[PDB]
Amino acid sequence: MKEFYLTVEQIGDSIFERYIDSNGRERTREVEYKPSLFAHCPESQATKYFDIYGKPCTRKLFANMRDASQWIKRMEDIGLEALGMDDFKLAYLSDTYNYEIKYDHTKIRVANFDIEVTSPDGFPEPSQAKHPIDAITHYDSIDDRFYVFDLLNSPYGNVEEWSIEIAAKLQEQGGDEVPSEIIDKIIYMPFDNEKELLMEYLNFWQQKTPVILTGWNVESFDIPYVYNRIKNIFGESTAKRLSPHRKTRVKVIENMYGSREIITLFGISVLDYIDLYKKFSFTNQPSYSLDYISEFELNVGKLKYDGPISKLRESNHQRYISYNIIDVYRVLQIDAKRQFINLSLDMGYYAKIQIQSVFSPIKTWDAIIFNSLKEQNKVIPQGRSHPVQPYPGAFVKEPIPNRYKYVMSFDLTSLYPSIIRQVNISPETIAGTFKVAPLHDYINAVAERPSDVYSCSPNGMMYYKDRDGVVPTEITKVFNQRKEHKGYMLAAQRNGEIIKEALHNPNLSVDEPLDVDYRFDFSDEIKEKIKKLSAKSLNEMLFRAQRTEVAGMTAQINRKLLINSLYGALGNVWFRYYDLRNATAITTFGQMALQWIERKVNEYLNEVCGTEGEAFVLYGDTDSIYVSADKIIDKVGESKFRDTNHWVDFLDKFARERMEPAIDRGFREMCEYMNNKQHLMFMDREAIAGPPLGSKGIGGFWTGKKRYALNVWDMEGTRYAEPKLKIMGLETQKSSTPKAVQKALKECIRRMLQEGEESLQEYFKEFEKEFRQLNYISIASVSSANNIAKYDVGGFPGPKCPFHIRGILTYNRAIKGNIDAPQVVEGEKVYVLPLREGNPFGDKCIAWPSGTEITDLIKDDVLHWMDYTVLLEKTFIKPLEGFTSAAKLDYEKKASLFDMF
DNA sequence: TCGAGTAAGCAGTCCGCG
DNA sequence: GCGGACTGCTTAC
Ligand SMILES: O=c1ccn([C@H]2C[C@H](O)[C@@H](COP(=O)(O)NP(=O)(O)OP(=O)(O)O)O2)c(=O)[nH]1
Ligand SMILES: [Ca+2]
Ligand SMILES: [Ca+2]
Ligand SMILES: [Ca+2]
Ligand SMILES: [Ca+2]
Ligand SMILES: [Ca+2]
Ligand SMILES: [Ca+2]
Repeated sequence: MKEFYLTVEQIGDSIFERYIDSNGRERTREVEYKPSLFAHCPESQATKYFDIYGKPCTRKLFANMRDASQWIKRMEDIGLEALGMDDFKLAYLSDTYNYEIKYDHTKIRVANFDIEVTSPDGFPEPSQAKHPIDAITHYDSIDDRFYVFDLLNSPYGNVEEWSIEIAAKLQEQGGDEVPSEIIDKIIYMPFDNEKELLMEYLNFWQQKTPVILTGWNVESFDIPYVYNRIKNIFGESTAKRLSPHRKTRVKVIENMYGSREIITLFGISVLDYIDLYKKFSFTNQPSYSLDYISEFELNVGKLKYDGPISKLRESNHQRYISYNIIDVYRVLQIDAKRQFINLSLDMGYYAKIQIQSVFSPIKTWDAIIFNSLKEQNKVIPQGRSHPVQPYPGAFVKEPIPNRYKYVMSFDLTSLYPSIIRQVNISPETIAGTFKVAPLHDYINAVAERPSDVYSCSPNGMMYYKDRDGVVPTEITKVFNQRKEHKGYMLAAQRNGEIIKEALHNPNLSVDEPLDVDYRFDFSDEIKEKIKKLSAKSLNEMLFRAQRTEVAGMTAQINRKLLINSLYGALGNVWFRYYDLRNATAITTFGQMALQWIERKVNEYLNEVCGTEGEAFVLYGDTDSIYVSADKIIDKVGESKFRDTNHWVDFLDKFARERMEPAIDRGFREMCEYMNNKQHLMFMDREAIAGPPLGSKGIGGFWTGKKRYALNVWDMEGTRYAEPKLKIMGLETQKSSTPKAVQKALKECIRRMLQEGEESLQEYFKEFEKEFRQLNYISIASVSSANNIAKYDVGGFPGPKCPFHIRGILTYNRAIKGNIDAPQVVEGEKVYVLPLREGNPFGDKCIAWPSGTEITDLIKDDVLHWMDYTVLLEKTFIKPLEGFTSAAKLDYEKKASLFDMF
């Protein structure tokens, strides 16, 4: 086994490293690492070190890390560049692990924990830690055990021991339904007092010191609470035992309007699962409570209890502890599905960074590029201060709002990374500039050729063609990695569709799911056996295929995120390689590429249709074009098709065999025009959309930029068992839209696209008639709530107070004098409802914490005074009116001459 | 919302528009 | 009543 690091820290002149040694054992060492930095030197040297621009450098070896840091300072005092990796632990890792790191996750201690704190006087602030910690559940991945630390005696009540036998029992037996698969993995430890609980927890921690530390809100709540509580009871030295190097720092986390405190534990890598989820899930949720996210991800039921959480330990300690254990398990279940810890480990070891730095693509890419350059004895430039400046982005075509019956979309492969590679865009490949023509002139190929020597972008930048830049080289590596995982994702998706088809005809038999790899397209043999399976086995297979698809999605979309973020880092002032010339070279080239191929596709289709100046491309955004295929379908005639799948096959074949070759030809000419290094503009068919054959469905519609809906039959080679709605930007897709209204609007759209106007009209009439019966949470709007205090003038709305903030102020007055009532937290999300005139709350709306039932204090009154008429008009009718007017149809039947019959 | 980027939509406030 | 100027928020890419 090759060695690999677990954690690394700088503490003064020492590097403290935890690592796995060649024998698979965890070790710790302190190293008096002597860093090197670099200065430019005269050309007449015998040096082996050169900067990225090929200027010679001399290496300066320092007695210690403080000397190196002091030197950087003095070089600024003198006004000269201090080159090299200034984050010395990254240089340490580069020197100590000078090879592609192979890590073994079974040796990495991943701890998942959650604490309970009974509090009678509101939220227990971690900075005060004034209340006893009365439960800790700590799961250790190496032991595969849930360690439960239970406080039986507290100022807030003495309780009996938790019973594992009651915990395992069904809720219908009066039990807690702790999952059978973890029952034997629980190690239960009750305590007579909190001091003993905390002392044993620290002994346990010393024995099983986390490398990766996670859980839900652990960084913002559990870790600072535990640290500060131990600090209050025992003193600082004892609290610092949470760090394997006994070093901690209170860290101030700042944002635009306020700040908060977290505890940095040296030698631990904290990856709070809420933050992994927010960065890597590609969702925007109405609530980030663990209950809400667990229900969403796992389809598990909310953990039910009577009374407020502040009284749960005293009234039902049995359930209190069982729910603490279940909470820890739910995070493990979410990670089994989403695999964000696996992702973070992969990325972190790839880049050779502290694992917690995966949250920062700037840090990640700084390390990747440094390591790549170091291999060639090249020296990275010093980071510099830059003022924040706006720069231009992508092109989005203004669509004509309309219905669109048959639509084929086409999409460029990882566009911005492909532009970087094609043009060869990198800090050290800048060759110079040329005189720019208006963009229109390049799009129409009328402008003079930018260069006969260098590779160009239409922003005026020129790049060397003799060798790949470090940015192209390194982005290519991660791009290639993504390609593999996207393959697994799509195979799993196609395999899912095979199971969905078979589920129409399930055999009557007692059966087992097939032992297969869902990452690869099912063989003919597997397909034959599937057609003979029971519904029970097929559903299990479908669940497994969909889990495989999620696994692939995580791996691929987040490698996409990483490479897109290298582009974005080029336009962030804190990146070592920040350069607006390069960031703009990418975006301006993208604008040209899309509009150039719009022209080429229009020309090609006008030719094949023997027509003049017809606009076949109806829409485009960044890297995609949407093509009207009505005329292609009409040239065959609808009556000639056997079924929907027949015309879908026809369009699929037309796109692959006819359009893609012409698109390729168009892009190769563009490459020659810009004299690029390598042709990498690969635009493939994405979606095939249209109404079911013989129906009155409209197929699709656009209301404006970034707002459209399509009935899709085939997406990137996946032929759906049932057509799938692709809806972008519309209210069905927004977390701010009420849950029941997303559902209703989606059905309105389904009916529009698949069935037609009459079907839409019958559904609307029914929804309007019944909507007042819907649960208040399902019809509440959602919003983030920032700057509550800014708009709070003596408890009332100040000038220009936002609607949702107004609601929060209404809520705050209504719960005034209640320390127990849930508080709205600055920066979190709220549910919002409008209120009828003359209500007792004194205003037109009310808001309360999202993911929660409104407190019983005011629930009855909110329900009584909820303005259903305003709710319906604003969240449902207005957007529907938008969809229908765009699609040129009516959601209500207009009067006709037949009416008098 | 500590953590790569820009484009661009809609809700709502304020207030003009004879 | 609707638009523009503006803030706030959320989406597409
Ligand atoms: O989060 C994003 C998304 C997109 N983009 C830019 C870069 C990207 O290459 C371009 C196109 O984005 P898409 O999301 O359409 N996907 P891309 O072409 O990168 O990859 P894929 O092959 O999946 O579409 O828009 C970002 O900068 N950040
Ligand atoms: Ca809890
Ligand atoms: Ca793409
Ligand atoms: Ca594609
Ligand atoms: Ca069958
Ligand atoms: Ca795309
Ligand atoms: Ca192709």
